[PDB]
Order: sequence, then structure tokens, then C-alpha cells
Amino acid sequence: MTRFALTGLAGYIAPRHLKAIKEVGGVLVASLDPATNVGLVDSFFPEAEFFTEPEAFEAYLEDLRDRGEGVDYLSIASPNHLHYPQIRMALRLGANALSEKPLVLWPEEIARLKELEARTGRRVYTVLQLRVHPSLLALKERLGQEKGAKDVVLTYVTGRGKWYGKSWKVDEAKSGGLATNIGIHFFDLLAWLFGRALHVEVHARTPTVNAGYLELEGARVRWFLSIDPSFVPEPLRRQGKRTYRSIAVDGEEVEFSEGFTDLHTEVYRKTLAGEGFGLDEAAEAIRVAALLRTLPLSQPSPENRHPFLG
Amino acid sequence: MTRFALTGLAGYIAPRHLKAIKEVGGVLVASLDPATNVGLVDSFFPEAEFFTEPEAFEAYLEDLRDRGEGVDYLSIASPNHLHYPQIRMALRLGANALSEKPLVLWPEEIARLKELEARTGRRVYTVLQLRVHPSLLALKERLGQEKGAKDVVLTYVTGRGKWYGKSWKVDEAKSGGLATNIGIHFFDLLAWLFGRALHVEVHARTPTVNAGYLELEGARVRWFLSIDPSFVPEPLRRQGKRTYRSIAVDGEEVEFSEGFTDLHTEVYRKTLAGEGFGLDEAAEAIRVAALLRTLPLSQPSPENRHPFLG
Amino acid sequence: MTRFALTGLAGYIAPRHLKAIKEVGGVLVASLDPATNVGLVDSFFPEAEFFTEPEAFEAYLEDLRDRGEGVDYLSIASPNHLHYPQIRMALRLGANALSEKPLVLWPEEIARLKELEARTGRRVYTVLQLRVHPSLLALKERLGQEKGAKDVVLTYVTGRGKWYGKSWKVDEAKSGGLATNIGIHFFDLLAWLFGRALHVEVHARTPTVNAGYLELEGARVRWFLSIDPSFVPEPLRRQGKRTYRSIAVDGEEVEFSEGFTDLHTEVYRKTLAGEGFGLDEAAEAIRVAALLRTLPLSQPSPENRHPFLG
Amino acid sequence: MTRFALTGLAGYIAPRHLKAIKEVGGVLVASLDPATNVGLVDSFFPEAEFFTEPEAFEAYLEDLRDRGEGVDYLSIASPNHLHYPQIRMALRLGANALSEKPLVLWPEEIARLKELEARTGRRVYTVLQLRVHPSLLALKERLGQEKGAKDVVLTYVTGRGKWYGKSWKVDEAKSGGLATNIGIHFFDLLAWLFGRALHVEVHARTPTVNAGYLELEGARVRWFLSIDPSFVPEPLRRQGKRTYRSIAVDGEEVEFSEGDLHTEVYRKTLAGEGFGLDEAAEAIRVAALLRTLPLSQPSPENRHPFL
Ligand SMILES: NC(=O)c1ccc[n+]([C@@H]2O[C@H](COP(=O)([O-])OP(=O)(O)OC[C@H]3O[C@@H](n4cnc5c(N)ncnc54)[C@H](O)[C@@H]3O)[C@@H](O)[C@H]2O)c1
Ligand SMILES: NC(=O)c1ccc[n+]([C@@H]2O[C@H](COP(=O)([O-])OP(=O)(O)OC[C@H]3O[C@@H](n4cnc5c(N)ncnc54)[C@H](O)[C@@H]3O)[C@@H](O)[C@H]2O)c1
Ligand SMILES: NC(=O)c1ccc[n+]([C@@H]2O[C@H](COP(=O)([O-])OP(=O)(O)OC[C@H]3O[C@@H](n4cnc5c(N)ncnc54)[C@H](O)[C@@H]3O)[C@@H](O)[C@H]2O)c1
Ligand SMILES: NC(=O)c1ccc[n+]([C@@H]2O[C@H](COP(=O)([O-])OP(=O)(O)OC[C@H]3O[C@@H](n4cnc5c(N)ncnc54)[C@H](O)[C@@H]3O)[C@@H](O)[C@H]2O)c1
Ligand SMILES: CC(=O)N[C@H]1[C@@H](OP(=O)(O)OP(=O)(O)OC[C@H]2O[C@@H](n3ccc(=O)[nH]c3=O)[C@H](O)[C@@H]2O)O[C@H](C(=O)O)[C@@H](O)[C@@H]1O
Ligand SMILES: CC(=O)N[C@H]1[C@@H](OP(=O)(O)OP(=O)(O)OC[C@H]2O[C@@H](n3ccc(=O)[nH]c3=O)[C@H](O)[C@@H]2O)O[C@H](C(=O)O)[C@@H](O)[C@@H]1O
Ligand SMILES: CC(=O)N[C@H]1[C@@H](OP(=O)(O)OP(=O)(O)OC[C@H]2O[C@@H](n3ccc(=O)[nH]c3=O)[C@H](O)[C@@H]2O)O[C@H](C(=O)O)[C@@H](O)[C@@H]1O
Ligand SMILES: CC(=O)N[C@H]1[C@@H](OP(=O)(O)OP(=O)(O)OC[C@H]2O[C@@H](n3ccc(=O)[nH]c3=O)[C@H](O)[C@@H]2O)O[C@H](C(=O)O)[C@@H](O)[C@@H]1O
Ligand SMILES: [Cl-]
Ligand SMILES: [Cl-]
Ligand SMILES: [Cl-]
Ligand SMILES: [Cl-]
Repeated sequence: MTRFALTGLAGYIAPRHLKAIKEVGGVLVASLDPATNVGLVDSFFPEAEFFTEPEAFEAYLEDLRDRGEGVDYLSIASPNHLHYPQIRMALRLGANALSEKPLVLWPEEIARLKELEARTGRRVYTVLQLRVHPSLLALKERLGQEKGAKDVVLTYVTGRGKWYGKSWKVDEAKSGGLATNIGIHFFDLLAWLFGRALHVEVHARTPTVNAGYLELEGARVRWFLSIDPSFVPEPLRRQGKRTYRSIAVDGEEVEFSEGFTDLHTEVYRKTLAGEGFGLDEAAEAIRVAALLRTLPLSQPSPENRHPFLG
Repeated sequence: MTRFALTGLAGYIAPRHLKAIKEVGGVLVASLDPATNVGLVDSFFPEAEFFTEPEAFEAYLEDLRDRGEGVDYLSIASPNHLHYPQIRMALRLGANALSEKPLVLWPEEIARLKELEARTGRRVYTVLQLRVHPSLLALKERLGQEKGAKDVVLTYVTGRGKWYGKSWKVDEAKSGGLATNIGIHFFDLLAWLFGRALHVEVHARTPTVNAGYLELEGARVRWFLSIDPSFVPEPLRRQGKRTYRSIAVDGEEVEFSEGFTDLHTEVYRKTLAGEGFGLDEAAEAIRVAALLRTLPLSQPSPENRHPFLG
Repeated sequence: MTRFALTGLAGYIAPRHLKAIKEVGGVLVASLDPATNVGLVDSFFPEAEFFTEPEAFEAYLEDLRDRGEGVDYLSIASPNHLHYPQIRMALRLGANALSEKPLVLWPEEIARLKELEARTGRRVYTVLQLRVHPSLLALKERLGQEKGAKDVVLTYVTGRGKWYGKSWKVDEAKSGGLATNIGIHFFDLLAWLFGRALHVEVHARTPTVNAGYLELEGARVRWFLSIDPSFVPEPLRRQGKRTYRSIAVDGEEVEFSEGFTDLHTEVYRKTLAGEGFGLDEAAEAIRVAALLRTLPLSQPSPENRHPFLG
Repeated sequence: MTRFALTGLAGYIAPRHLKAIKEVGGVLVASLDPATNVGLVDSFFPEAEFFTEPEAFEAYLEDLRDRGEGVDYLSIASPNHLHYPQIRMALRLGANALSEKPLVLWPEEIARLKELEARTGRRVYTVLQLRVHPSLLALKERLGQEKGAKDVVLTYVTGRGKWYGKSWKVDEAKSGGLATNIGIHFFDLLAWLFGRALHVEVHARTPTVNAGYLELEGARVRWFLSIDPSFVPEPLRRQGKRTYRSIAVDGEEVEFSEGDLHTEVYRKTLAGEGFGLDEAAEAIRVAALLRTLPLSQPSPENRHPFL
């Protein structure tokens, strides 16, 4: 049984990690979370230890290591800014890391972790589940058959109620900003499908809307991201729908369904089989997100302006 | 359309409150919780306000009240020691209070809420779902048919992993202790079936077990409470059970480990129709738990001793 | 003997409040703060009650009131975004409020407080110690003696090390931003001296620097505000000084880096003597600070530019 | 210049650590505390880094050493239950530790630290200022110029208002209980003066009082500890004194109610004369026994007067 510890046990995404650890036959040995509604853990791993203090959690896994029972993986589902130091914890404990996205917030942290992987003999992986979504895998094989850059329009609107503005997720120093926190997976999907960003522009940057343009090696991309559910197109909004994804590639919609229940598990599966997404796979989206977070706004040309920008 | 606010939204029991508010066709106007994994609320009430600061939640509700739009109920699912001051907030805001058990921790607090109900024109109600469990309402019907006090064996085992001992639930000043935080349900069930407690003894009192004997108007009761999954009887531990709740009366036995899904809803239904559990109904279990809190351990006569003790 | 309760006991400013209350012959009945290094309080008011939960602090004060022993004042030293809801608490308890600056973050809040004072017959005061600084009182007396617009240069450097960036003080939602949390002192000084701001520009807004230009009824004002200690005039840096506050107006320069030891007690004295700063006195600086918060940066004309951006 | 990092910067005792570091020529390079009224630090070490997340502080310190700029000491002033894990962080970073009392909460943690010291070549020290108090260094003096068991009465009343009951200091899992959190100083003083405890009893253990009786190699000791100020003897009381610390040894009283001892401790620690695991271990063993022994009824001759 591969042996896991987990951070962020009380959070929204952690149950998918409990399910994944179970479904690959792993065992959860310990969890860390300063918050304590975590009792769902009893249904999966009735024996797991639990800590509220990071140093106590670390001291415990270090004793496990020192007496031959260390965890193989620290799975990390804490707020975004804690990814890097908790990955650093995984490696100093002689463990591999399996971190929620964004893997870390800064290109400079990716580099530092490259070095520590070397000197530590351990590896850093990340959960990028769009990469295992069967429609998007299908999209990538097709594109492999095609010549020429694609023109892409990417839209993602994901309504959040009021609690969202009271959470770490809108605190730029913890979340990296809207584009990072609700965008990272789409910029990662774009890098995966279309390669490196030669040019990056940001055209709107407010508390509820980020929008802009990328020129990547394989695509020109106009993109729009929002947490305000009224950018949902009116035919779906009159239905009380709260979200809307759409990637169109050369005017054609890319149909990937919501229905998928298993993608965290598939990621965990790939990772254990030595096919996981490492620092090299993750880095380009992080680099773009860091630029998006820090670049001054620019005025878009008409070719370059997302349609929702008007 | 009854208007609710709710405290402790991120917690373990909150989701059953969100379902009861929906199912009774109320609307959730605002929630408070310093912890912010609360996004499940979007699935129910995508417009509700949200606060992490109680003073700000209170000023918002007060504004609504002052402009004629105040909530009807404050549903309270925060840790036990805050039930009382949040019920006080409820009344001072013009809302009835609908509070998780233990309604409050101390009988002196019960008596203060009685005065205040009078000065504020609103009511304090409590969630005592064992009182609407159909097997127990059934058990109560049979008991009413018979003359004489009954001899009762009450066994309540609810396994918890290590997380429980890092939570407020084991902090006696926040939870009132194991016999309050878990036991109040059964002390209240026994008050409802058998009336007042004439004599109370505690025989064991450790971080994981509490046990003792009560003489109530209608019954003699030996009781055993534990958070150690190991006291679940062997036949049920084999099939993976962590929770065992049984009352045996003269030797007829009812299991009620099961069937709680939407008993919260039913409590909400009764409470809205004016047949809710008020301060008069809740006081006696509260008085008993408070006594069990300060009481010195005593040696049990063998007729007074629960069978899981020896 | 004036009865006080206090919020924010564990913080940087609270010790001036303890001293103020003691020195005007007040007594501290109770305090509130989630944080608990507050033991200094025993050496002022060894019997005061202490709460970490706002709802409990409030129920307690309300009991005191209900039995004819309410506090006379709630002194408020919590983070800036909590001022409004805590003054609302004080008034709903039949106490006056004496709040730290900024009295509140939003002008519209000043208008609700005004209505609550009439209903209540209680008053909301604020701590504006610059208005009692002898150097600034004397400046104001001299300026009284001459008609015509004044030409003003205001420099306010309050050097802060790295800890400041992890504090609520740099979280815009809680502090209002540098120009509010520190700036309000000098925007209020300026309003007090020269009246209403007719025109407002912001030239720099970074994490350590805010600067801009005002035109008020009585004066034009070039201002610069920084928490970077490198901005202290070299001559004074040489000497270990980390804070520099001066106002230069028409051929005279008044320094006010020091002289603050007793100013909080003098504010309490004036307020207890019915000469405190109320909503009317505080509102203009609050209005300007709220404007500065949202205004887009603009290119300064050279004559409108503070010399430190020079 | 000796390089320190500090934990617990926002708390009650931290300013004595800032003063000590400054006064022995040290430099504070970084601090950790989840709480943020820490601005006092700018008037000592205006350049120090500051962290609220332990993992982030530790990554930073590790970076410092992965490139030759490590701290030499980690000064630890966080709640008691965090001493052990923070000392571990110190040793794992290649730094020595200088931890507030009690050094750790359990005897078994002492043994594990002793192993880590050997693996690492680094050392764990602790702040036991009563050992540097000139009035107790002088009691110890007079003492070792006679043998034979002493008869000792220890009274330690350290008055605290209502805020104390809302603090980690009364949470037994964090503080170890009253006899540990306050008691450890006098249990250590006694072990230092009189050696190992051979017999231990507890006669009262309430939220405000712990009292009992010890027999040590060199003394019998009746002891009483309270955070309730009303146990200050009615003479010193009617005048609003709120702390009283007395050890009477065969009828003669030394009083240590009123205090720079932290600096002396840092000095001796950096001078190679600090208080290590060996020194700290006995008080820790006794405090652990008392947090856990069942109460017992004292014989009259073994019962502290104040009972
Ligand atoms: N793949 C997806 O579909 C998906 C969806 C949501 C979130 N996420 C990602 O998962 C991570 C968690 O997001 P969440 O949505 O579950 O947010 P969350 O706020 O619901 O959960 C956060 C949890 O982390 C805890 N935490 C805070 N500090 C910690 C520490 N020092 N150590 C351990 N735990 C700590 C908090 O108490 C909280 O319980 C984020 O990185 C986010 O980007 C991914
Ligand atoms: N009938 C049942 O089956 C049942 C089961 C579990 C719990 N409960 C009761 O429900 C209440 C909650 O229990 P829980 O299990 O969900 O514990 P929990 O720890 O999971 O949930 C606690 C929630 O309260 C929040 N909280 C803390 N302070 C608050 C404040 N000042 N205002 C608002 N919220 C605050 C915490 O952040 C947390 O999110 C308790 O009274 C418990 O006795 C009943
Ligand atoms: N006039 C001045 O020179 C001056 C100086 C500093 C602060 N102030 C003002 O005083 C207030 C406090 O500033 P601070 O310097 O002392 O910063 P601080 O961060 O040092 O102290 C803040 C205290 O508020 C507490 N707190 C948080 N939430 C609370 C709540 N709901 N109720 C009660 N307390 C709560 C925190 O735990 C902390 O102990 C701010 O408004 C600030 O603008 C004025
Ligand atoms: N020798 C003495 O006279 C004396 C006096 C007080 C305390 N102490 C010891 O010092 C330590 C601190 O006591 P205190 O009086 O100053 O209590 P305190 O509660 O005033 O200070 C505690 C500080 O620790 C911080 N903290 C909490 N978790 C932390 C973490 N993971 N990392 C860093 N800091 C964290 C808190 O935020 C707080 O600022 C305790 O061991 C106490 O026994 C010694
Ligand atoms: C009826 C009753 O006694 N209610 C009390 C009872 O709650 P309930 O009935 O739901 O316990 P049960 O185990 O049957 O839950 C089913 C699942 O949820 C999981 N569970 C349960 C509790 C929890 O906090 N977290 C959690 O994940 C658990 O792992 C199970 O798998 O114990 C709580 C507690 O001591 O904490 C008390 O606060 C309640 O007042
Ligand atoms: C794939 C992807 O976009 N991942 C990101 C995505 O989450 P996901 O896709 O699951 O949300 P989706 O809208 O599809 O609905 C799921 C349901 O749960 C609700 N939801 C959503 C987030 C949350 O914290 N809580 C929550 O209840 C929501 O109301 C729905 O009802 O948004 C997160 C966020 O917005 O913070 C990011 O942190 C993630 O990186
Ligand atoms: C030597 C010794 O016993 N040390 C222990 C002792 O501290 P010390 O000697 O400093 O307190 P003394 O009673 O002499 O009061 C001094 C003044 O400060 C105030 N004081 C005191 C403690 C506090 O936490 N806060 C505070 O303001 C108090 O109000 C007085 O005004 O109590 C601590 C505690 O209670 O936790 C333990 O952590 C220490 O290890
Ligand atoms: C009058 C005025 O400008 N008030 C504002 C001003 O505070 P004040 O005048 O006291 O600071 P000054 O620069 O003189 O430092 C004095 C010493 O204290 C130390 N100091 C200072 C602030 C602090 O938070 N902590 C601290 O330890 C500092 O290291 C110095 O050693 O900054 C506060 C803030 O920065 O948030 C605002 O909340 C105030 O409203
Ligand atoms: Cl822990
Ligand atoms: Cl809020
Ligand atoms: Cl409280
Ligand atoms: Cl940090």
C-alpha cells in the first residue's frame, strides 16, 4: 500500500483526494488542517492520525521516516500560497509531493524545487485533471494531425456566491489572483495543447473579470474568465445556470462534459505509475499566470479582444 | 416563505440544516462562520450573504430588521458554548432561534432565555430529532400503555478517529464534555420517555467513556456512552459498523443507530407549525448533563452498573 | 466613575486606551479580543472580565445593561473594518462609542450612525489625536490670523519592517489601504485646517507609497505617505529616526514626529467633557479617504507633484 | 555575530528574548507567530523577516542554510506543546535550540532529542532563569556547605485576572496544566538544589490551585501553587500585591517575587554553560508525573499550610 499524508483535509476539494487514495489502494496515515470539520475521514481511513499544527504533523512524519515507516507521498490541498512550503516539507521528509494546482505561484519556486528534487532524490507532481479528461485527450490527438496555428476563444464563467469574497481565494497574496485561481487549469490546458506563450496581454483585470490574449506556438487565444454568473450567456442564464465553459478551436466548440467523477483518481493512478505531471509539465502555465498577475493592462486590438469584452 | 439565517455553515451538521430550509421552502438570507469551506451553500441558496465576523453578520441582520426585511429564524450550528450567546443575538434581532443540541450548557442560561422570550416576543427552539424518530415515537406509545417504572439499559457508541481529540468537541469548556456533547440526545430521550431525574450517579469518566445510573420518575436507567468504535458489538463491527445506539427497556430492545437522513427536516416542519421543542422541553436534559459534569465518580452497586462496565 | 468596555485589548494601540481610562478615573468592566496576550490588563484593571467571542462579550454587556449597570462607553481598538459593527453594538447597548480612527471606512456608514444616535440618545466619538497635538493646535491658531488659500506640503513617513506585510493593516478590505489606515490622520488634519476637498488626485499607489494632490477650500496640498523608512530625511535617518511627519505651509514648517505620549488621555478627557470628535467632525476625512481608495492613478503636472516623487 | 530566529514574537515573554539577543551582540534574522502585534521588533531588528506560517518560516530558514547563511540558534517562545516540534525544526535546520520552559512536556521527548543532538552535532538548551537569580545562586551556596536532608516549604502564588482562563495556558494539552506551566520553574529549582524526586504526591489539583508533597534526595518539600491572587497572604494582600514567591528552608525564607535574567541565560548559553537536556530532564519528569498522578489525602505533617 502506497502511504500518503494529506494537507487541507477540511476543504472543498479534499474529498476527491480521499476517494483517490482509497481507489488506488493507498492508505492515508496522517492529515493536517487547522480546521476540524474533517470527520468524513472516518469513512475512508478510520485509523489516520490528525494534526492541526504543521510542526507537529512534520515531527510525526519525520518519526515515521526515521523508523522505516515514512509516507511515500504528501498530497497537498491547502491554499495556493502554502503549496510551495508544503512541497518543501514533503521533500525534506523524504517523500514525493502531489499538489493541487497551481503547483506553486512563482516561476522562481519551480526552479528552487528542481534543485531540491535533485539533492533529495524525490519528485514533485501536480493534479492537472483536464489533461486526463477523455474529450481533451481526444482534442489533442486530432490537433496532432493538423497543420497551422489554431484560433481559439476560451471562456470560463463560474458563479461564486458571497462567501467567495471572504475567502483566501480573493486574497491575491494567497491565491495569486483570479486568473491563477480560477484560470490556471485553462492556461495549463492551453500550454499542453499549444505550447509556449510568445506573447501575453491582459485586457481587463477587475475583482470579477480577467480577460486577454495569448500568442502561443500553436495557437492564438482570446480568453475571458469570470466569477460573475451574469456573463453566463442569456439562453443558459434564463435557465438559472451559474457557469459556462467553452473552448472553441477554429470556430468549432470543443465538447468536454461536466459529468466526469473520476479525474482526480485517474491523476493519482498516472502519478503512481510514473506518468504524473512534474515540474517541467507544470512550469509553463505557472509562468503565464505569474505574468498575467503582474503585467500592466494593455488596450486590445480588435483582432485580439474577446467577444465578451464587447 | 420563511426567512432564515444560519451560524456554523462550514461545519459537519450544517448541510442537514441547508436541506431543511430548502425542504420547508424557506430561503437562507445570510450565514456566519469564521471558516470558509462553505461553497456547498451555492447549491441551495446562491444569493445568500456570508460573513466570517459575528458583529458584521449581526449589523446586517439588524439592518434588514430595521427596514422591514428581517429574518424569521436564526438556525444555530456552532460549537456548544456559543449556542447561548447566538440565541441571545437571535432574540435581540427579532428572530426565533432554532439551535442544535445541547440547547445551552447551563440551567441558569435556560432561565435567562425564558425572561428574554417575554421581552422580545420570540421563541427558542432546539433540534431534538430522537423525538421524531419513528421507532422511538413508537417505543413511547407502547411505554404509555404500561404501568410502573421500567428498567432501562441505554448504550450509545459513536466511533470517532483521532481528529475528534483535536476539535472543540473534547474541550470541556466548549463542548460541556462527552456526556453533554454526545449524551444530551439520550438524556433528553430519557427525560421525554420517563420524566425527571431523582438521583444521578456517574460510574466511569475517561476521555473516551462516560457511564452511570439514573433514577427518573418512570425508570431506573443504567447508561454507557463511548466514542471508541471498539465497544460496538462484535457482530456489527464485523460488518464494518462504527456506531451503535440501543435502548433496552425491561429487555425489549430498539436500535436507532439508523434512520436520521431528514429527521432535521421533520424537526423544522414541526417547529414552523408551532409544535417545536422549546425551553420547557429541553431543560431537564440540560439540568442532568450539567449535574453529570460536576459530579464525583461513585462506586456502583452491582444492580446499578452498566453491562459494558462489568 | 465612567464605566468602559474595550475591544482590541491585545493590540498595539490598546495600552494607550488602558492608560486613558485609568487616568480619567474610569473603570474597565470587560474587554474583547480573539488573541490572548493581554495580561498587561491586570496591572490596570485586575478585575475586568475578558472574552474572546464577540457574541459572548455582547450578551454580557447586555445583561449588565438589563440590570441597570450598563457600560457608559465602548472603546474600540479593533481592525478598521470592525469599527462600524462594533459602534453599532455600543449604541444598541445604550452606550456611547469611542472608536479609533478611521471612525468607519465608508461615508454611507456615517449616515446610518447619525440616525442611530437620535433613536438612542447616545453618541459616537473618535480618537483624532492630531487635533490635540500642541504643535498643530498652535499652527491652527496662527493660520486663523490670515486670509487666502495656503500652499501646503504634507510628508508622513511611518517606517515599518517586514512584519507589516503580513498584518491586516495591508489588507485593503480590512484596513482601507495605506491612505486610509495611516492617511486618515493627515486628511483629517487637513480638513480640520482648510475645510472641504474640492479636487483629489492620486499620483502613486504602491504597497509602501501613496502620494497625490488635493485642493481644499482653504489650501492646495501636495501629499506623500510611506511605510518605507528610507524616506525619512537623511539628516534624521543618520540619527536612527524611523518616523517623520511634517506639514509645511506658507513659509513655515511644523514637525510632529514625536509628542504623542499622553494625547490619547487628552482625547478621552475632551470626550468625557462633552468636547469629543463626533460624526460631523470625522466625516470629511472619511469621505476623502474613501475617494482615494477607488480613484484611478493620474499623471501629475510638475507643480502638483510632491517633491519626494519629484 | 550570532544569528537567531525566534518563534512566538507577539507574546508576553518575547520582548525579553529580543532584549537578550541584542544585548549579547546577536542578530535576529527572522521570526514566526501567527499573531501580528509584533511591531516592537522594529526597534530591535528593523531588518528581520517575519512569517505567520510555520512551513514558510521553515523553508526560508532551510534556504538560508542550503547556501551557508543558516541561523545558529532558534529561540522558541511559542505555547508549551509546540516546544518539542520547534526544537526538532531547529536541529533539522542545523541550528541549536534555546527553548522557553518547560523544555518539552514529556520525558520520552527528552530521550528523542538526545538522539537527535548526536546525529546532528547540534544542542538543545532551555531558559531556566531561576538558576541565574543571584538570591537563589546564593541560597545554593550556603546550602552545599552542610549535608543532611532539608525541610522545605514552597509557596508560589502568581495572580492572574479573568483573561487567563481564555488562554492556551489553562488548556492542559497545550500548557501541561498549572503545575507544569507555572510549576516547572520551582520543580526545577528544587531538583537543582536537592536532586531527584523519590516520592511524589498531589493533594489538590483545581483550575486555580495545585498543591502537594515531594521527597527528593536532599529535602522534603511541601508545595502550593495558585493563580488565584487571594492566596497572597492577607498582609501583602490588603495592599493589592498579586504575586508571592517564597521558598522557606528549615524556617529561613528567601523571597523571589520581583525580578535581565533572560540575558544572563543567553550569555551562559553562548559561553558554553547553558542548561541542556541533562539539566532540564528531572523537572520535566516530575511535572509529567503530577499532571497524571491520582489525588491522595495528605497526612497532616505532609500537607502545605495553605491547604
Ligand atoms: N481540481 C479542482 O477542480 C479544484 C477545485 C477546487 C480547488 N482546487 C484547489 O485545491 C486547493 C484547495 O482548494 P479548496 O477549494 O479545497 O479551498 P478550501 O478553503 O475549501 O480548503 C482549504 C483548506 O486548507 C486548510 N489549510 C489552511 N492552512 C493550512 C495549512 N497550513 N495546512 C493544511 N491545511 C491548511 C484550510 O483550513 C481549509 O480547510 C487549492 O489549491 C485550489 O486551487 C482544485
Ligand atoms: N443531531 C446530530 O446528529 C448532530 C451531529 C453533529 C453535531 N451536532 C451539533 O451541531 C453543532 C455543530 O456540530 P458540528 O458537528 O457541525 O461541529 P463542527 O466543528 O463540524 O462545525 C462547527 C462550525 O461552527 C463554526 N463556528 C465557530 N465559531 C462560530 C461562530 N462564532 N459563529 C458561527 N459559526 C462558528 C466552526 O467554524 C465550524 O465551521 C454542535 O452543537 C453539535 O452538538 C448535532
Ligand atoms: N492613533 C494611533 O496612533 C493609532 C495607532 C494604531 C492603531 N490605531 C487604530 O486602532 C485600531 C487597532 O490598531 P492596532 O494598532 O492596535 O493593530 P493590532 O493588529 O495591533 O491590534 C489589533 C487587535 O484587534 C484584535 N481583534 C481582531 N478582531 C477583533 C474583534 N472582532 N473584536 C475585538 N478585537 C479584535 C486583534 O486580535 C488585535 O489584538 C485600528 O483602528 C488602528 O487604526 C490608531
Ligand atoms: N520564563 C518566564 O518568565 C515565562 C513567562 C511567560 C512564558 N514563558 C514561556 O514562554 C512561552 C510563551 O509564553 P507566553 O507567555 O509569552 O504566552 P503568549 O500566549 O503570550 O505568547 C504566545 C505567542 O506564541 C504564538 N504562537 C502560537 N502558535 C505558534 C507557532 N506555531 N509558532 C510561533 N508562535 C506561535 C502566539 O500567537 C503568541 O504570540 C511558553 O513556553 C511560556 O512557558 C516563560
Ligand atoms: C444522534 C446523535 O447522537 N448525534 C450526535 C452524533 O452525530 P451523528 O449522529 O451524525 O454521528 P454518526 O457517527 O452517526 O454520524 C454518521 C457519520 O458521520 C460522521 N461524523 C460524525 C460526527 C462528526 O462530527 N463528524 C463526522 O464525520 C461519522 O463518521 C459517521 O460516519 O455525534 C456527534 C459528535 O460526537 O461529534 C454529536 O455532535 C451529535 O449531536
Ligand atoms: C476544474 C476547475 O475549474 N477547478 C476549479 C473550480 O472548481 P470546480 O470546477 O469544482 O467548481 P464548479 O463550478 O465546476 O462546480 C463544483 C460545485 O462545487 C461548488 N464549489 C466550487 C468551489 C468551491 O470552493 N466550493 C464549491 O462548493 C460550485 O458551486 C459547484 O456547485 O473552481 C474553484 C473555485 O472557484 O474556487 C477552483 O479553486 C478550482 O481550481
Ligand atoms: C518566573 C516565573 O514564574 N515565570 C512564569 C510566570 O511569569 P512572570 O514571572 O513573568 O509573571 P508574574 O506573576 O511575576 O507577573 C509579572 C507581571 O506580568 C504580568 N503577566 C504575567 C504572565 C502573563 O502571561 N502575562 C502577564 O501580563 C503579571 O500580570 C505581572 O504584572 O507566569 C507565567 C504565566 O502565567 O504563564 C509563566 O509563563 C512564566 O514562566
Ligand atoms: C499618529 C499616527 O500616525 N498614528 C498611526 C501610526 O502609529 P504611530 O503614530 O504610533 O506610529 P509611529 O510611526 O510613530 O511609531 C511609534 C513606535 O511604535 C512602533 N509601532 C508603530 C505601529 C505599529 O503598528 N506597531 C508598532 O510597534 C514603531 O515601530 C515606533 O517604534 O501608524 C499605525 C500603523 O502603522 O498601523 C496607525 O494605525 C496609526 O493610526
Ligand atoms: Cl497538532
Ligand atoms: Cl464579515
Ligand atoms: Cl468568550
Ligand atoms: Cl508567512
